[PDB]
Amino acid sequence: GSMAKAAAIGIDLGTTYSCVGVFQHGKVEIIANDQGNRTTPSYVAFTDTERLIGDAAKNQVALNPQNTVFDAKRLIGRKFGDPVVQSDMKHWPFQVINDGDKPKVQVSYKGETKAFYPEEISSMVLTKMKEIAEAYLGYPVTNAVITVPAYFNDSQRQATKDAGVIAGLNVLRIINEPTAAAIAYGLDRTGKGERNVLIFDLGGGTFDVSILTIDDGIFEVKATAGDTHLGGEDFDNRLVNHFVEEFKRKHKKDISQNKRAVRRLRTACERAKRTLSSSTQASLEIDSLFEGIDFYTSITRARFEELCSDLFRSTLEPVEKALRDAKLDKAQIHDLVLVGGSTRIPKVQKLLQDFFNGRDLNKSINPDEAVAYGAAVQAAILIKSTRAAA
Ligand SMILES: Nc1ncnc2c1nc(Br)n2[C@@H]1O[C@H](CO)[C@@H](O)[C@H]1O
Ligand SMILES: [Mg+2]
Repeated sequence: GSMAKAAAIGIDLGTTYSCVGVFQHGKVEIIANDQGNRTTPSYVAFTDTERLIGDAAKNQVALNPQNTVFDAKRLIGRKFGDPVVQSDMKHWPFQVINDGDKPKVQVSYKGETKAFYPEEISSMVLTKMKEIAEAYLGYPVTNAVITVPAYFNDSQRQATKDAGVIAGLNVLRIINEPTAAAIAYGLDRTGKGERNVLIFDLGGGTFDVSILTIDDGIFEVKATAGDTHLGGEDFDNRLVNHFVEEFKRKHKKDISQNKRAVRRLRTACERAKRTLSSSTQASLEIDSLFEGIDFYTSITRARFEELCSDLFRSTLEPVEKALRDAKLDKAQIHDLVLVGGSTRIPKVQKLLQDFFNGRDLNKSINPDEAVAYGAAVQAAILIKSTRAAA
C-alpha cells in the first residue's frame, strides 16, 4: 500500500553551535551526537588528511587556527564589501578572500589551497547534523526545517536553503529562530485572540530580542533589537582579565603572553562560568599554568556577577527599544521565552524577570535546544498529507 515515511528533522543552524531534533511519539527528541553532546559546534577543520566537523574540529582549533573555520553564518548571503564582513574579518584567524564581491574562506586542505563559499561550509555542518539524526533513527533522513535569524534578508535565506541542498537535504521551509522557539512552547496552539511574545536570545557572541504577535496560529514579527557586541564570550573575557590580575597579585607573574596559559585559563573560566549557574561558588584548578606554578583558586557567583554586572544590565536596553518599536508596554507581553545557553545565568534571569514585574520565564525547554525543538515540531507538521474523510 503505502510504505512508512521517514521522520523529518528540525535543525537549528547556529552561529557557534547547531542542534537537531525529531518529533515522534507525540514528543521532541533532541538528538545527541556520538560524543554525547546535545549541541554540535558549527566548526569545520581541514588538514592534510581529513575534514573534521563539529566536536572533532573544535577540539583541535588551538594548533590549527588558520584551517579551522567557524562563524560562517556571519558571512552567509553577504557581500565581501558589506561593512559587517570587513569588521568581523579582523577577529578571525582563517583567511577570507574576495571572489566577485562574495566572501570565501581559504584554507590548506589535502595538499592544496582551497576556497569555500559560506554556504559550502554550512552544508558541511548540515551534513554532520543529518548524520547525527540518521545514527539515532537508523535510516536515511531527507526532509528538514532549517531556522534562521528573523533579521535575515532574501539572499541570506536563499544561501541557507542552498547549504541544505548541497548537504542532500530537502529543505521543507526556512523558519525564523524566534518563531521556532515560540512553536517549541506551543504558543501558536492557544486558540483565537492575539498573544504578544518576547524572545530573549543571548548567544555566545550576540544578543537578539524579538517581539512576535500570534493570532490564530499566524505569526507576525513586530520588532527586533539586540546587541551584536554582547554574548557569553564577553563574560569569559571578564573572568580571564580577573584571573590574569589574580595571578599577578599572588605570584608576581604576568601570564598574558603565553597563548597556551591564556587558552587553558579561558577554557577553565568558561566551565567555572557554567558551574556558577547551578552553584554559589566554583573552584578553578589548573596544573603548571605558567612557569610550573599550579593555579588552584575559586570564584563566588557574587564576584562573577559583579565582574559582568554592566554587561548583564545592558540586555535590558534592546528589550526597552523592541517594546518602543512594537509600540507595546511590558505588561502587554503575554509570554517571555529564553533562548541561548547564556540565559541559564541566574542574574540574567532575575534582571529580566524584575523588569517584567516578577513574571515567569519559559525556560523549561533547554534554551540552547528550544529553536531546534520548534523546528522539529514544524517539520513533522509540514510532511503530513492527510486526505479528508467524507
Ligand atoms: N549553564 C550555562 N551557564 C552559563 N553559560 C552557559 C551555560 N551553558 C552554556 Br551553552 N553557556 C554559554 O552559552 C554560550 C553558547 O555559545 C557559551 O558562551 C557558553 O559558555
Ligand atoms: Mg541560536
